[PDB]
Order: sequence, then C-alpha cells, then structure tokens
Amino acid sequence: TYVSLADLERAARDVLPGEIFDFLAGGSGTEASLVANRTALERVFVIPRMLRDLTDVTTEIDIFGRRAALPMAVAPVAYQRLFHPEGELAVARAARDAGVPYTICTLSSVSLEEIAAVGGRPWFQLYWLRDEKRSLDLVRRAEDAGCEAIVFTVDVPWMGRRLRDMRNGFALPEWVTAANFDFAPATWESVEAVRAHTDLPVVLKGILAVEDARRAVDAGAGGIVVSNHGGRQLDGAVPGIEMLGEIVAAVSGGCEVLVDGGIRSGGDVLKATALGASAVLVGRPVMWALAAAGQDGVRQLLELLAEEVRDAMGLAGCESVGAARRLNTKLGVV
Amino acid sequence: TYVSLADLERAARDVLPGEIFDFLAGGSGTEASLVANRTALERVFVIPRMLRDLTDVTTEIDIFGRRAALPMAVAPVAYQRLFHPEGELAVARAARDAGVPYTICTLSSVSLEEIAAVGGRPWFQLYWLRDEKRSLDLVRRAEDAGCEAIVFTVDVPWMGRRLRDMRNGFALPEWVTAANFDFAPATWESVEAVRAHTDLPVVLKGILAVEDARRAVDAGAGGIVVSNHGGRQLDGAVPGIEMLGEIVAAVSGGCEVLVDGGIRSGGDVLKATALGASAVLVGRPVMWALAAAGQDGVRQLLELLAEEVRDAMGLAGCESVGAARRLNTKLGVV
Amino acid sequence: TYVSLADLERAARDVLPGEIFDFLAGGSGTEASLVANRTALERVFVIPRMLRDLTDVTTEIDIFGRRAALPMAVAPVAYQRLFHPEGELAVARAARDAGVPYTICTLSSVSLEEIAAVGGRPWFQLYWLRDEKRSLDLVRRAEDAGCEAIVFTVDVPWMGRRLRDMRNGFALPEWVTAANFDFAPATWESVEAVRAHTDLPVVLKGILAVEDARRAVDAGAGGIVVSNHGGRQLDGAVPGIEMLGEIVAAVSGGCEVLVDGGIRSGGDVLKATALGASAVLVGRPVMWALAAAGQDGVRQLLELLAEEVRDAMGLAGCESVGAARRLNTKLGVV
Amino acid sequence: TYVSLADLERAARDVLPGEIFDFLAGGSGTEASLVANRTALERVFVIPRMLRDLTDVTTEIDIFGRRAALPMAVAPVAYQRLFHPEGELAVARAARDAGVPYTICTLSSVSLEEIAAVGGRPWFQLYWLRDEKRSLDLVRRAEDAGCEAIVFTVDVPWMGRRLRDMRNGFALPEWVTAANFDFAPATWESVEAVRAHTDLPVVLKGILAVEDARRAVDAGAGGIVVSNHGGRQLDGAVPGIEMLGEIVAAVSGGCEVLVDGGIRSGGDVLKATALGASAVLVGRPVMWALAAAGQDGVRQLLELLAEEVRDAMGLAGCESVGAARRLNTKLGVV
Ligand SMILES: Cc1cc2nc3c(=O)[nH]c(=O)nc-3n(C[C@H](O)[C@H](O)[C@H](O)COP(=O)(O)O)c2cc1C
Ligand SMILES: Cc1cc2nc3c(=O)[nH]c(=O)nc-3n(C[C@H](O)[C@H](O)[C@H](O)COP(=O)(O)O)c2cc1C
Ligand SMILES: Cc1cc2nc3c(=O)[nH]c(=O)nc-3n(C[C@H](O)[C@H](O)[C@H](O)COP(=O)(O)O)c2cc1C
Ligand SMILES: Cc1cc2nc3c(=O)[nH]c(=O)nc-3n(C[C@H](O)[C@H](O)[C@H](O)COP(=O)(O)O)c2cc1C
Ligand SMILES: C[C@H](C(=O)O)c1ccccc1
Ligand SMILES: C[C@H](C(=O)O)c1ccccc1
Ligand SMILES: C[C@H](C(=O)O)c1ccccc1
Ligand SMILES: C[C@H](C(=O)O)c1ccccc1
Ligand SMILES: [Mg+2]
Ligand SMILES: [Mg+2]
Ligand SMILES: [Mg+2]
Ligand SMILES: [Mg+2]
Repeated sequence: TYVSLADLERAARDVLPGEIFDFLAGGSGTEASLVANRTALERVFVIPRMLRDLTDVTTEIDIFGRRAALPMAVAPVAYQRLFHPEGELAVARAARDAGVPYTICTLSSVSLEEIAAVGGRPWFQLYWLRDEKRSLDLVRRAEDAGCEAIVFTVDVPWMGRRLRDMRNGFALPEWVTAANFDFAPATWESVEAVRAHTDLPVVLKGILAVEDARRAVDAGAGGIVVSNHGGRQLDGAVPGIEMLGEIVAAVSGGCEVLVDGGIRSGGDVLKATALGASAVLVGRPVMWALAAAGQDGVRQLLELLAEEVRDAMGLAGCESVGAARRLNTKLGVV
Repeated sequence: TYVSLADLERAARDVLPGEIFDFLAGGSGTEASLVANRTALERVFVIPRMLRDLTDVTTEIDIFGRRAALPMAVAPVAYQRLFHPEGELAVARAARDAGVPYTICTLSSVSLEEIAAVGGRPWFQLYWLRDEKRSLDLVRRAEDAGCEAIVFTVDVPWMGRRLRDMRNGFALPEWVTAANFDFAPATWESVEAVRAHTDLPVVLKGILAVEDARRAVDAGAGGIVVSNHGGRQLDGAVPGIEMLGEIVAAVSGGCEVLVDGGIRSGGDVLKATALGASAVLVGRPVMWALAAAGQDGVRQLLELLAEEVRDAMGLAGCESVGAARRLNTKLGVV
Repeated sequence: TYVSLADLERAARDVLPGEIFDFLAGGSGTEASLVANRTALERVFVIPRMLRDLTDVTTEIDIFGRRAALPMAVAPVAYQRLFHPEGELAVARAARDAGVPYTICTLSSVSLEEIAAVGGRPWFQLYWLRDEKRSLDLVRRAEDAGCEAIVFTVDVPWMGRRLRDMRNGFALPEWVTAANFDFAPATWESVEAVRAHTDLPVVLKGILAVEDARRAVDAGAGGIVVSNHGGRQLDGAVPGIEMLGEIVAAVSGGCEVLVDGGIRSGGDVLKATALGASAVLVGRPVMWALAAAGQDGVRQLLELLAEEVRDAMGLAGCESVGAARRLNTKLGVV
Repeated sequence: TYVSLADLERAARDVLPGEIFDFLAGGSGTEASLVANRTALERVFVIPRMLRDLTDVTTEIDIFGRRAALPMAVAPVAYQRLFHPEGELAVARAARDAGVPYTICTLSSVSLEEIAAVGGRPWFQLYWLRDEKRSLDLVRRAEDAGCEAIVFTVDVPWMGRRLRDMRNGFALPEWVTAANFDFAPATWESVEAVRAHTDLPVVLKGILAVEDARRAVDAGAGGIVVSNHGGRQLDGAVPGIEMLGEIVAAVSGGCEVLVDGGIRSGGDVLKATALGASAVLVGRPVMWALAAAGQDGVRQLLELLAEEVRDAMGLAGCESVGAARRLNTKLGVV
C-alpha cells in the first residue's frame, strides 16, 4: 500500500539503475525550471467552499469527445521499457482500467499499434519528422489505430541539455528501441499540415506564452498543454502553472487548456483546476509506479490519485470538476 | 514554570506515546496548510502605538452574551482522554477557573452533560449526524445542559487524510469512547435547521471564503470561525489568518469573527485582534498542557497566555481589545 | 585590528559571562522583531550615483544645535558596568574623542554628572518615574550637567519579556547599581510636562506608527527615534527601518527623524540615510567593543564605522549626508 | 570536457593558491551585492515562444561598429598573470579565436600594445589617472594600438573594502606588475575630456541609476555597462540585472546597454537579453578557465557558452539576438 506519490518515488529509487533513475528525474541545465514546477504549486493555496451539496460528487470530465474518469491523462514519456520489461503495455493497461487517457509516444519502445490494441482512450504524441510526408504518415497510423487526439509537442526544436545524462554518459540500452521506426523543428506551418490531414483534435503541448495560446486557438487547435516539458527543455522557462491563469483568460473557452509539471497529488490536481485547467498530465510519478510494481503499480497509483482528487474536491465543496474551476486561490510564500 | 507555549510542547512530547503525539500534531496530506498557519502569523508585524493611557488595561471581552477574561476560547479537540486520564474534565475545570470559554465536542470522551456540570462558559461543537432528528437532539441536549453557543463545524463533510495516522495504523484505544453516543455532510439547509431549533447563537467553524462569510451572516449565524481546521482537512487550504482581514471587512459587524490555527502566544492573539478578530481559538497547546500536567498544566498555560496577552496589548498601547482591533499591521518576509 | 563589526561580537562572546552576553544579545518573546531588524536592512539595496565631485566628502551633520562627526550617536544602553569595569565612562570618552553624541541612561551605572563631566556631546535618556516631580528633577539634573537633548523613551510602559534572562535567572550583580538613584507609563501629558520644563530639544524614542510621528511633531518634539527597542519590547513590532520612509514623508521636515535597530556597518548607515533618516543610533556593537577592549575598543569601533560610512558615501556618489538622503533604494529578496 | 561553468570553478579552486582564489571570488563588505547578482538572475524566468522558424539561428550581433560572434565580451579583470603565466595573452588569443571582444585593462599585467597585437576585437578599459594629460595619453595609446572602444569604469572613485583580502593580507606578488606603467575619481567633466579626445565609442561601465544612464546618453556615450562591479565596490549596491529593464526603457535606443554580474550560462545570457541588454560581460568564469587550463581552457569556456547561448535561443524560439530582446519574462521566487 502507498499513501502518497512520494512513497512510490522511494520505491523506484530502490529498484532502478542510478543512471536510469537520473534520466527520469533530471532536468536541463541547473534544473531551475524543474524545481520551479514544484515551488510554483506549493505557493498556490485554495480557498475552499463549505456547506454545498456533495451527494453525487463526480471527478469525471468530458474531453476531446470522450468521458474520462479523472481530470488527468498519462503524459507522454518516451522509452518506457527503460523502467519495466512490459513498458508501455503495462501503463496503458492500468490507464485503460482506471478510465484515464494514455498518451502513446512517437518514441515509444512498443509500437503504437500494439499499445492502441490494449484499448482504453489512447492519444498519440507527435514529434515532427524529417519531412512532412512521414510526419503525416505517423499521424495517419495513429488515427487508423484508434487514437483519439494528436498531442503535437512543440517545445522541442531539439533536445535540452540534460547534464545528469552527459555526466553519466547515459545511452539507450541495446534492448530498448524506438519501436515505431525501422527529426526537424516544427513551425506553425507544420501545425496546419497536421490539422488539414486529420479530423482528430490537435493538441499543442509545450505552450507558455499567452500569444502562442491565442495563436493555437486561431490555428484550429482543440487544446493546448501549458508546459515547460518537466523542466527538461529550456532551463529558466517559466512553469506552466505560473502562466495557466493568464492563458485560460486569453483563450476564453476557445480550446481545452491542460497543464503539466510537478503534479504529485490530488490536491495539486485541485490547484490546477482552480487556476482554470481542463485537466492535467502526470509524467514522472507514473514511471515511478511502473518501475516499482509494473501494471499493478500504475493501477495503485491511479487509484490513490483518484481518491485524493475526490477527497480534495469534496473538502473544497465541489461536486464537479466544473465547480472546482470556479474556486478562488491565493498565492502564498514558500 | 513555563515561559512560553513551546516549553509545553517539549513536555508533552516526553510523556505521550509517539502515535498519540502524532495524532495531535499532524495535518493532512503534505502538511502544507499546517505549516502555513504558522508561516502566516510569523509574517504579520504589528505597528504599536505609544503614550496612551494604560491605567486600566483589560483583556476582557463580551461575546455571545457573556464576559470572557481573554479574547480566547479553548478550541474543540475530540477525545481528550487520549492525552490525560481526566480528559475533558481537567481542561474544562481549568478553563472555568481562567474565565475562558470551553468548547465541548460532539466526539468528547466524557459526556457533554458531565463536562457542562463543571460550570464556566461551555460552548458545544456540533458535527452533523445521520439524520436531522438526532442532530437536533444533540443540540437540544447541549442547550438543556447550559451550553451558551452552538459551534457548528462545517469543514468536515468527511475527515481529511492524515498520513501520520495511516502510517502509524493509529486507532482509538479501547479505553477511549465517544461518550455522547450509545455522520453526514452538512449543508446550508442543515444550518437553517439548527438556527430554527435553538435560541443560542450559531457559530460556523471552518469558513474561509469571503462569500461563505457573507452567506453565514445572511443565514443568521451569530459568529464564524475563520479556520482551515488546523491544517487537518484540505491540504492546501489557505490559512484563516490570511483571509481574516477580508472577511472582517465583508461582514462589516454583522457577526463575531473568530480565527484559529497556529495561535502560540499572546503576541499571536494580538496579531489576530489587529487583523480584526473578535477572539481566537487555541487547540494543540491546550492539549500539550493537559498531557504534561493535567488540570494544573492547563491552568498554567492559560495563566501564561493571559500575561502574554496583557503584556502585548500594553506594549502596543491598547487599554482594551477594541483598541487592539484598531491597530495597523504590516506584512513582512519570513 | 578589526575589519567589520562582526569581528567584535566574536571577541565579546569570548570574554563575557554567558548570562551577560545573553542579556545584551537577547530580544523579547520569540525574538521575531530582533531578527526582523536585520532582515529588514539586508533587503534594502542602494542605487548609487556616479561621476559626482568627491573632492570634499564629509560625513558631518548638524543635529540639535551641534556638529557631529558622523550621522550616528551611541544608543542608550543601561548598566554598562555589566560589560567592562569602566562602563559608561569608557564609552563616553571614546564617543567624545570620535565626535559622536553619547546618550546617558536614566539607568546608568555611573552617575549622569560624572559621565557628562567627560565632555563631548552628551544627550540624556529619560524613563518616566513614579511622579512628575522626580521625572522633571532628573531632566533638570541632566540640563544642569550640560546634556544637549532629552531622549524620552516612550516604548516602555513596562519591560518586555526577555526569555533568555528568565531562563538564565539573570539578575543585576551586586556590584552594578542604578547610579542616578539613592517607574510609571508615560503619556502625551508626560511629554508636554517635559517640553514645558526644558529648553533642550525633546526627542521621542520608540515611535513606529505614522500618526504617532505626526503627533510628536505637533507636541513640540525636536526629534523622534523610529525604533522597536532592538526587538526587546513588543515581540512582533515592525522594524523601525520598515516604517522610516513613511514616517519621514509624514513629518515633512517638522523634526529630526532618527532610526535604530540592527545598524552593523557604514553601509547600513548609508541605507538608513537613503531611506530618509537624519542619523542612526548604534547599541549592541558599542557594548561588544566595550566588552572586548574597553575605551580603546570603542575607539576602534567608531574609527571603523567612520571609515565605512565615508567609503559607502563616496562609492554611492555622495559628498554629504544630505546627498545620501536623496539616494534612491530598491527592496530586494533575502 | 566541461558541461557547465560550475565545472571550471571547481577546477580553478584546485589549482590556485587560496589567497588568489579569494582575490578573484570575493566581494566588498558582507558580500551582499555579490550574492544578490546571482539571486537576481535566478529569480528571472523566461517565457519562451514556440513554432518559429529556426533554420538560420545566429548568435551574432553588431556592436560598436563590428560583428561579434555572441552577445558577450570578456569583462575587464586586472592582473591576469595572477591566474596563469600567460595571463592576458592567453585570454585575448582565445577571445579572438571565438570572435568575442576582449577588454584590455588599465591594470593589465601585460602591456596593452602586446595584448592588442594578438588581434581580434580589443576594447580598452580606462581608470582615470592623476591628471587629465596622462589619462588621455592612455586613451591615445589604446586607440593607436587598434582598440575599438574605450570602456571608462566610473564606479571606482576608490577601491571597495574587500575583507577577504584584508584578512589574507593579500598583496601583488613581485612577479606581477601594472605593465602599462613605469589615480583620481572621475567626474562627468572627465567623461567629456575623453569623448572630445577620441573618435572611438566611449562606454561607461558601472552605471546603476536611471538618471545616470540618461545623462550618459546626453554626454555622448556610445554605451553603458549596467553593473555593480561584481559586488566588489559598494556593498549593498543593487544588482545591474535589477535595474536593466528600467534603464533600457529610459535610454530608448540612445546607446548600447550592456550588463554584467553573475552571468554563468547561456541561459543567463538569454535572461539578460530578454530584459533588454545589447550584450553581457563575463568576468570570473573566464579567469576560472584561464587558471584551470590557460588559453585552451578559455577556448573551451567560450565554446561551451556559445553552444549554451545557441541552445537557449532556439529553445526560446529566437532566430536572432534581436528576437531574444523581445521575449517576455516573469519574476519568480527563489
Ligand atoms: C523521462 C521523460 C521522457 C519524456 N518524454 C516525452 C516525450 O517523448 N514527448 C513529450 O511530449 N514529452 C515527454 N516528456 C515530458 C512529459 O510529457 C511531461 O511534460 C513532464 O514529464 C510533466 O512533468 P512531470 O513529470 O513533473 O509530471 C518526458 C518526460 C520525462 C521525464
Ligand atoms: C487532535 C485534534 C482534534 C480536533 N478535533 C476537532 C473536533 O472534534 N471538532 C472541530 O471542530 N475541530 C477539531 N479540531 C480542530 C481544532 O478545533 C482547531 O481548529 C485547530 O486545532 C486549531 O489549530 P491549533 O491546534 O493550531 O491551535 C481538532 C484538532 C486537533 C489537533
Ligand atoms: C542591553 C540593552 C540595554 C538597553 N537599555 C536601554 C535603555 O536604558 N533605554 C533605552 O531607551 N533603550 C535601551 N536599549 C535599546 C537601545 O537604545 C536601542 O534601541 C537598541 O539597542 C538599538 O538596536 P541595536 O542594539 O541593534 O543597535 C537597550 C538595549 C540593550 C541591548
Ligand atoms: C579579480 C577582478 C578584477 C577586476 N578588475 C577590474 C578592472 O580592472 N576594471 C573594471 O572595470 N572592472 C574590473 N572587475 C569587474 C569586472 O569587470 C566585472 O564587472 C565583474 O567581474 C562582472 O561580474 P562577474 O565576475 O560576476 O562575471 C574585476 C573583477 C574581478 C573579480
Ligand atoms: C522528450 C523526451 C525527454 O527526455 O524529455 C525525449 C527523449 C529522447 C529524445 C527526444 C525526446
Ligand atoms: C476533527 C477531529 C480531527 O482529528 O481533526 C476528528 C477526529 C475524528 C473524527 C472526526 C473529527
Ligand atoms: C531598556 C533596557 C533594556 O534591557 O531593554 C532596560 C533594562 C532594565 C530596566 C529597564 C530598561
Ligand atoms: C577593479 C579591480 C578589482 O579588484 O575590482 C581593481 C583591482 C586593483 C586596483 C584597482 C581595481
Ligand atoms: Mg505533472
Ligand atoms: Mg489556534
Ligand atoms: Mg542600531
Ligand atoms: Mg557577468
């Protein structure tokens, strides 16, 4: 049994090789943005409401055309066989069973068709390739396999400088491969090429500037993920949670606005919701659970997060996620 | 002899079983709100006035129809026999002798009639039950026994997740029982049912949102306690002391506004008063004193707090608690 | 040789009995205000000016009718024989030689007439007595002995609770006495009685509220000291340096505005000046120097402070203390 | 190989005598301004832009009539033979090869003519001398030798009090000399004398007040360096990075605005650019690299900084330094 997400990190620390734990845990540069993701959530305080009807509290939301059990999805994390032999299949099975969308990576270590066959609500994360034709063929594969959204990651014109990995001389084990294969910087023209090629909602992941959020809506995006890529891309990039409220106001309901970076509890989900998020992504904790106990581990994590979200919502007087979005917050110190 | 409230915590640490000290000390989740109650008071600085007449300094107030010796009451704390064999009777006797109201708990480990028989100024704290009829019968019992106010706790639709207790596998000893017995979420309709059933002032404990404070006045409450339940309910709830000034302005004298969470000295009482509170509740320190030295311990604590309140008021140029409410404050760093 | 004021504290730590070092170093309550005096100065940053004429840099000021060599005076500190056998005479001699005013205490351990006979620029600090007649006789003694200002301390209706002393069971050694003798709370009426009884400037020490500073000017004060008494009176009182700018604006040249609390370098003097102070008082460091090396120690301290003030002023482009008062500041973090 | 600038500091720590490492590392007084230079950069977060064309990312700028490879120059640091036997020649060679301007010091330990003969883009830093005639002859020498700008340091009417050096009794080794020789405070009249005597751009280094920046433009300066001299002059002077935005707005393109103090990575260069700087100076890290590995060390440092600047710019969506100046920032906590 685990009673917090912190329980699982210690467990994953135990089991994983040091270099692999560092690949997972690390950020770019001095890890300023990595730390700031946590600092930013810790400074947010919720103003709960009392004495409201809680006879039918529900944590469900509708997003991109389908119901989800929680306002949460599993973030795209590449090469999950690094953490457990069943890799993406273990995580996708647990996500399916929990009613949580699972984001299949361009750099998955099991093919996207195999992961989609698990069922559930798969999304597909796109990295822009070489040339437009192969990029669009990846999108077409994902759509043909039943993925329900295209999560276009737009904050990686190239990879950030992860000093832990450089110092470790970390490289992919020979037994881990990019299973979708036998890359180039994305632009707004790339976004349009994707939008024109699919009927699925296109979700732009890695948006931080208010003007980019507006332009995303103008570009026909169905959603954005306000994100600094877990502090792994620009070191010194603002945390998404610090831009979220401004961005939600600027898009004024024109697309779904998700956030990620440092979500470590149901209370953190509540904070993100109160700042205006439609839903959150969760990355590293899902991999901790995967490393610690495979599919059963991820199941326990999602069960824990589900109870924490329900608990936080009720304690704050919210019978629905919509009500949680109307909560006010106060920024504190430390 | 003790010279601060911190003296008593160390003493209680000595004597109590670890699990019981943790039950008392702990908060929910990561204990962010528990810590923030203290941080919030430590950031408040008072601007004292000089050269005022202090020939008749008095710490007395009138509240809910009776005089109190200090602008303070003992907070409701369940199951006080956990901390000393005389439990609630020891605390209520010391409170009586000090001229301080004592809040009798729904979950008291000595029956409310026995505690009320001690005399003094007993209040009764209500948790909403099963059905309206038994809830109202608890209120009627309290009124029949001479309680002078009903403190309706409204921030517990269910109990927060106290991780210390879960990790300890903490459970009530067989020798501790809910002596008032041989629960359901409260709503505004529950508040109205109570108000219609008693002539006693109804005080809503656990209010943090400004709109809930206004609605409390509209609902006929005689008071509110601005409170995040000592950081034991929603982890990430704002401290009451951070909402107090706004709330006092919004109710504009329509009801008494009390505050609790982290009050650990007479200087802290002065800060709360200067921010607009009518009075404070004090929880954990009263239990420290109870654990350390029973009734005599609680007596010493209340004597110490009485001298600290008188000292702080005079040093700040206040001959009355009303004058202290007109003090200005400045928010500092750390 | 000493290169900072911190050098001297370590030296005084060496030589003094622990209880006496604690009497000197300590504050009231939790020492929040003691620490905040330092925090507040450390958050202030100066915006220096460049390329100004520094051919005749002078640190001199005129205050209360006489020239002083620095914008600084020795703060009133009672019972200086606690720290060195020559007590007040050693400090007053060093102050005289440095061209710095020395404040003789009501509770001096050498008689005020003996200390005044040293020469220099003595001020006299008044604590209000028993009855108006003896208070005024103390003032008359001081004036007859050649004191040039009456520093009326107004923040001590009674002494703050110094927990170090209580825990130490600290008491005056039999060999230390209040040499001016063989107390009651002051009011504005007391201030008027003093003002009517002397032609010397009356300076009110311990003012923190803006309205009290205004009333001081209205009352005929020649100056005020913006001060929380070194964190020894109300624990939680705002630092004087945090109120100084507001107070200087409110009195708009109607009286001299001095500040004290935590001044530990020439750079700190510059910060106080830039915030608008006429001059500062320095307390504990003078006693460190006295304890460490008697009169010669205090001489070295004042020489060090004089060089640091001159250095800071020049580096900031100020040829006079008046120019330093026109410097701008920026408040930082930590 | 080094992967950050912090790698090099540890290396320099190894090799240098303690007193020399302290001369390099230290600040004046309590080193408040030294620490604040770093704190100030760490509080700045960049808001990156996405999906922009990065097909021709360039870190080049034009400044003072010539192209530079990066928006950076080597800061003036006196007596570089203290750190390596080749001193200034090693650094100037590496700077030349990297396409970075090198600032030759008035107090260089190799003559300015020898360093200029290395080639590249030498600037010359002026300290005002004794009399106008010799000051101007130093300027004339620099111009005759091919220096392209005069960096007039204006924040040293005299040297700050470096307590590390005093405590170390640090003095120039006999084998290190001021090679340009066989000083007086500068004023605006000195600036005019220099401006009238050369056609080179005059750059005023050590400006912090907005009014001084304006006056610099009015005085005919071609640039300013917003700087508190690495925390080595007035202790308590605001960091340049805290004044930079205000200053850039006030001069409104009237001169180049550079900044220095604490630049330790390409991300830090990006922050300075986003706040409006034309370019930065880098001081201590260049000396770390010099101490650690001579010319090759400085080459590796500049290669590392060049890759970090390119990386940060691209991750932030900037194909040019001009685009980086249009980035927005958000100030955070810690
Ligand atoms: C090991 C690792 C691999 C990742 N791989 C991807 C990826 O392939 N595509 C992507 O868009 N984001 C990737 N991310 C970023 C996550 O989707 C997410 O933005 C970040 O992890 C969220 O922060 P959290 O881990 O603090 O919950 C990765 C993150 C980590 C730690
Ligand atoms: C052990 C414990 C038991 C408590 N039981 C109750 C309770 O039965 N009813 C209630 O309204 N509050 C209860 N509280 C909350 C207190 O009334 C109060 O809000 C909180 O303790 C005040 O903070 P303080 O302990 O920092 O002074 C309890 C608190 C503690 C620590
Ligand atoms: C040991 C001690 C004795 C003091 N005695 C007096 C006193 O008799 N009268 C008075 O007005 N202030 C007294 N003060 C307060 C000082 O005048 C001054 O306000 C405070 O020390 C200034 O702060 P600093 O010590 O940080 O420089 C005393 C302070 C100390 C530490
Ligand atoms: C050892 C040392 C010597 C310096 N010598 C000079 C100098 O001769 N002239 C000058 O204008 N600045 C001098 N400086 C200041 C630097 O030019 C620069 O303002 C500061 O070092 C920049 O901060 P950084 O070292 O944090 O990068 C010196 C700094 C150091 C550390
Ligand atoms: C996004 C993910 C990451 O590590 O942040 C990644 C790993 C390797 C290659 C591309 C992306
Ligand atoms: C409020 C109090 C508490 O522990 O906070 C409590 C304990 C047991 C059951 C209900 C409430
Ligand atoms: C003001 C000074 C003090 O200790 O702060 C004092 C000591 C004894 C009695 C009165 C005042
Ligand atoms: C500026 C530089 C310094 O150390 O900051 C310096 C050293 C010796 C003499 C003058 C200047
Ligand atoms: Mg997250
Ligand atoms: Mg309390
Ligand atoms: Mg002082
Ligand atoms: Mg720098």
